Amino acid sequence: MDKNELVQKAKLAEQAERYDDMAACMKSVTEQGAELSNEERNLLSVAYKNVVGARRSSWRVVSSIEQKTEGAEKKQQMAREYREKIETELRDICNDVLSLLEKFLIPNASQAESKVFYLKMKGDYYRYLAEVAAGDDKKGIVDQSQQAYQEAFEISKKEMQPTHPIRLGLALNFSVFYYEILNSPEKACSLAKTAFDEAIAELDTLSYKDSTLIMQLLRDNLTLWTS
Amino acid sequence: MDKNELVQKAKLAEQAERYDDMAACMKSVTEQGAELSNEERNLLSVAYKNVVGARRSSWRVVSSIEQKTEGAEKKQQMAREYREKIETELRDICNDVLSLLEKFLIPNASQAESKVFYLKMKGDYYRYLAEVAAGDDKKGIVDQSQQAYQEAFEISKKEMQPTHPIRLGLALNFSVFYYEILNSPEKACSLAKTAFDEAIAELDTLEESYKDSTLIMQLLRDNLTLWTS
Ligand SMILES: [Ca+2]
Ligand SMILES: [Ca+2]
Ligand SMILES: [Cl-]
Ligand SMILES: [Cl-]
Ligand SMILES: [Cl-]
Ligand SMILES: [Cl-]
Repeated sequence: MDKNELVQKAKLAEQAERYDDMAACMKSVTEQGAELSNEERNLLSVAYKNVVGARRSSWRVVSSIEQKTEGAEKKQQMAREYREKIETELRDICNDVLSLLEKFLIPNASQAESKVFYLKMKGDYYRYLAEVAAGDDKKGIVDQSQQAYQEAFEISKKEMQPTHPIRLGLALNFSVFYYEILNSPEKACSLAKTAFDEAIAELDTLSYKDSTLIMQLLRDNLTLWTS
Repeated sequence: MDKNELVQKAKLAEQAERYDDMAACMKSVTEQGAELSNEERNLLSVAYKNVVGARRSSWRVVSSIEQKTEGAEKKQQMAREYREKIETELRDICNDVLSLLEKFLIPNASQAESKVFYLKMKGDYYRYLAEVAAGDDKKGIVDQSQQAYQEAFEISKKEMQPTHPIRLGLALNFSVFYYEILNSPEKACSLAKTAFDEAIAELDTLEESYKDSTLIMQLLRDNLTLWTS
């Protein structure tokens, strides 16, 4: 399977909702070492989002059951063991994505748009590791997530317009990092509100649907977190 | 791996929407050789329905895309080879289930209700093989589906009330077999209509678990509406 063929396969897999197949294809395209097109970048992101997402969803159910059963040490041990099984799958997915980002995607990123996208992505996957991390390793994983988001944030602020969907998307995920991982709701609200207001101010420079959708998500989090 | 632990793992897997895991647990439960409870056979059924379902849905997308490629032999060979990969996964799942049905489930079925349930299931999984079958094998696959359903149909008419959810569910799936596999719309409609009408008549003449029965009745009528253009 050569590049164009692997991309058409990934697109078939997407249509079939066979996301592990989709991820395998785009991993192989990425490993050929050439900078990904915008289309290929999105295919990779969609694939791994769904692959990791399935495990995250499962983890939340099994972790919720574990702690909603007071006593009954046979059933709690089972849920704990199944959570751990799911965690191993999730960690290996995140480490595969994070290895692709270090080796290929971030160093080859020749546009600010691309570099911000991949650094945001690095922040996300370290955040998914942080969701599942045990106390000892957690602080290091959380700092790795924060630094990836922060570098992405610096670059988008300098290079991209406030209405750009990748700049707005970064503000959404980084604000979520602050609220959910760092337990810093004031910082989360400040980041979200600033991104929203700066986008509102610069509505002259737009081209659209994605941008205003993310702005709505930002304000929804503000109202949720304010109450 | 004791029976009770495996059942609780299957329930965890179900909540996690990890249906391969769920099917593996219930496969192991079934292979211990003891007759399954109502709860256990439903867990087995739900697990495998979802496991095969994923591949069936994927097959319909990739098969459609293969037919939609008018003039592109490179993209069409790709779609065909991916369909074939999906088909082999699908057949292996169906044959797993059908093997559990022959070896353990149908032999140990001590009640008419469970006999009908497992024969319907046999009909379903041969029907899924029939959906994916090429001309050579298809006639034999289709006949095994029909014979499984037909035996289930006869036992259900003799032993169960018209409003029993298993009897109604059989009528639904058997009518779908006639419509989609044998292309016999008139037989599909008549089977589905008499099942609906006989259930409606039984509500007047005296039913316990309304919900499942009445839901299947709605699905029977929906098919009758769809199949009459
Ligand atoms: Ca998959
Ligand atoms: Ca699964
Ligand atoms: Cl897959
Ligand atoms: Cl998948
Ligand atoms: Cl699974
Ligand atoms: Cl699944």
